[PDB]
Amino acid sequence: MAIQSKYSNTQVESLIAEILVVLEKHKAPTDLSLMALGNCVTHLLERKVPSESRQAVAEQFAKALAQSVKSNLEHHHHHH
Amino acid sequence: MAIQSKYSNTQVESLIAEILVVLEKHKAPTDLSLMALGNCVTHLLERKVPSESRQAVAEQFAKALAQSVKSNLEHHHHHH
Repeated sequence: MAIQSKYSNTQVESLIAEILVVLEKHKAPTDLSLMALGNCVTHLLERKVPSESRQAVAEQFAKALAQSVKSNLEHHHHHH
Repeated sequence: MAIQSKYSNTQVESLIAEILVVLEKHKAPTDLSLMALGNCVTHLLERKVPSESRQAVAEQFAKALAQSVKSNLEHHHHHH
């Protein structure tokens, strides 16, 4: 399809790569990185997102993350 | 004297702050910031966390994230 984006996938990916550079800048361990990133996610909720939407975004964010992991699982892409 | 610091307060603070500064510098819209954050958290899993554990870590993250939000919402504990 045709999706014109102000924030192109190149922009997004480079933004992600840049915050990864921040993590690697101090090469924080996964445990500590998950802590920092996790609080940064909630940070955006408590900052930009009003409480009623704060719930909705949290749930969809969870489904997004969970199904991203459930995507690389694949396992025959059926059940059997 | 019986105290154990899991991490350095100023360390964690500066870590979170640095990533926030990245979002600040580029001035990322809510959609872009959440998208970048989500993929970043997942990309950490794609590195040092096998899918076997990744499923549980994702759930652990979902637990922590949602409970952090609800910790602000639920201060009206009297329906009985």
